[PDB]
Amino acid sequence: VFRQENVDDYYDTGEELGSGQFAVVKKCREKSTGLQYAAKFIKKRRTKSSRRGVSREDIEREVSILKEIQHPNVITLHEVYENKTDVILILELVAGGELFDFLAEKESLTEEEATEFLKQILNGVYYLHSLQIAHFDLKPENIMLLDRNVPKPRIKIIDFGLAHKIDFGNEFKNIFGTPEFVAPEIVNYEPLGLEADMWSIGVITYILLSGASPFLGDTKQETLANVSAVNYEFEDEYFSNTSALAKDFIRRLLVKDPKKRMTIQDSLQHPWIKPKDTQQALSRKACAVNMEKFKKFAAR
Repeated sequence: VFRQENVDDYYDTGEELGSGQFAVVKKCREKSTGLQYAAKFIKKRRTKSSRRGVSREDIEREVSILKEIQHPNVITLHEVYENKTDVILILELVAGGELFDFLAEKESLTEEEATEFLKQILNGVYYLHSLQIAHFDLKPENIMLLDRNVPKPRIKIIDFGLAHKIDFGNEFKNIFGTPEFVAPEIVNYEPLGLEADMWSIGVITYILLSGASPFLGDTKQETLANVSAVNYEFEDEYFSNTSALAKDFIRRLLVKDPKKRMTIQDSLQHPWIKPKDTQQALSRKACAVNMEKFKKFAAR
């Protein structure tokens, strides 16, 4: 359950790291160990008729998922408190900022170097998917770095707000997420599973290489329609110096039919991620990220 004590008895809290919807995040320090965490205050709705907070079901689900996950590439949950108005998640402090903002600062980035970071996301998803957990909100802002000032920065996937344990024997259908990142089955209210994360990874990879967004249109409805139609191009302006292997990887991910979409286990075996001969390995070193445009992307 959730500790019914004053978190202020156990933590010192300070600067605001962020906020959104019905939550604020503060940096905090555990008094008994002196260790630093993130404290996330989530407003309870309190009455069902209220649209001014988060329902207990949703908090319960997220927390229950967070309780299970123990993997270097996903945030860890330390503790959970509850008071009259909030549930308070004490979360592993993830301070490296957004992966993309960190990549937007290099001068150059080989596909080989790109796959270094991308493989870290795959490993994180491999684990979640191995536990039957769909994240359902994979997008660039949810790919953080634990610490930016080390030679080999580690990726942490965060924000399990939309995540679900997949239930054999009960279809799950819903609309949610960010239009340019959601799979067609989310747009069309079709059944949802692990496969929807694989679509989103395709989108991320496409942006990582190009600085361009695959399905983004001039309006929400246009973006939704591009997605449902799988209407995307490898526009020559953006994919000039991008290998076939990289393009094959994305093509096997951006696939309307979930049953034909590449799986996490397969993507880890794909030649672009795991070169199976010397030609492919060199192709990876040779081609690069469209970094001029990519930087423009990180502009937001």
